Amino acid sequence: QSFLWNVFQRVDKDRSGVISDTELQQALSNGTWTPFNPVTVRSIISMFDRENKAGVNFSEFTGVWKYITDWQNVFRTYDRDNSGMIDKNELKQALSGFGYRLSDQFHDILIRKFDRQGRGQIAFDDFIQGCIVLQRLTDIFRRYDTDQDGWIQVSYEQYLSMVFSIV
Amino acid sequence: QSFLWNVFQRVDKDRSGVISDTELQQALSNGTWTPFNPVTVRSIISMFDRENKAGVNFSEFTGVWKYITDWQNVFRTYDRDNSGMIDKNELKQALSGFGYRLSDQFHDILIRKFDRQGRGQIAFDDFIQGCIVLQRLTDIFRRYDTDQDGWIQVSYEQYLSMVFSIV
Ligand code: NA
Ligand code: NA
Ligand code: NA
Ligand code: NA
Ligand code: NA
Ligand code: NA
Repeated sequence: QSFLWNVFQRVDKDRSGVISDTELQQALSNGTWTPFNPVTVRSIISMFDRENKAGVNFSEFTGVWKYITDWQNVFRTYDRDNSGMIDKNELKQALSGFGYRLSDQFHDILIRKFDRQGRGQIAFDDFIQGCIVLQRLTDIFRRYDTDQDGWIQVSYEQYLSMVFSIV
Repeated sequence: QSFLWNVFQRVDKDRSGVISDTELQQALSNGTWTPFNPVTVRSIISMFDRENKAGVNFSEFTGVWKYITDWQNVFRTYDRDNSGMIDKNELKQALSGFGYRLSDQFHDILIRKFDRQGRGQIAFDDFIQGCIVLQRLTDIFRRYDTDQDGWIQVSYEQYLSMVFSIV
């Protein structure tokens, strides 16, 4: 815990015992010399903050640290030329490793939706956000696919509630 | 146009000929003495700005003005006690007037999703945002409901693209 405590003290710049969105963003590198995607930061804090305080305490931060390190290790695996972005094939391999079953064309769609750099590849911070969204959307789809055939049938109002649950 | 020009000059506080999100928000009342929902502001500017400039010029602003006034007139109709919020029954009537076909229970869901004031009713600014979202989601549903029976059948990847189109 000593290592993690030392890291926590450095990130918690106001020394309040709660790391904010701004503090976490400032402590994170996306490997492209631009500020770490604040939407990704918001997602991560929101997932690990158990008390609706717009931040993480030390115990929650240990979760954040492991989460971010785990994502780093995935991205490091697949960014084969260490360019700071992964291409459609590298992304394909990454997501297939997770068990996703997606067509070649979908990988282009995902890159376009989340790549803030406008290069047709995806940087680390944007990759986490895309994956978070993909996981949430896939969890929701799994709930409605009652016979596991890769299709859902939903009414207008089921659909509205489905979209509202994203969130 | 004279009236609209005079209004435009007053809202365009920096006198640049482009009204920003912050300028529009500052010029709008939600009737509850709290700042007008910035998400609603973002939606409205984004819809009327034809040039990706984070704002509206005078001609676009005439559209904004009409849009906001039209919404005001709907809300004024249905806020029968002039309290500044509409209840589930008032909302039901409002949306039915638009031609929406929604169950009584859905109106509770919509209020919960969009009411920032936490009163179980919905204020003007939040009502616009809810309606904007409802219209977009209903347009998307209409695209997929190929036989107009109020149901859709979609594959996993169709569903992902559907959600990605929201936006
Ligand atoms: Na802090
Ligand atoms: Na690369
Ligand atoms: Na199914
Ligand atoms: Na201005
Ligand atoms: Na009322
Ligand atoms: Na149908």
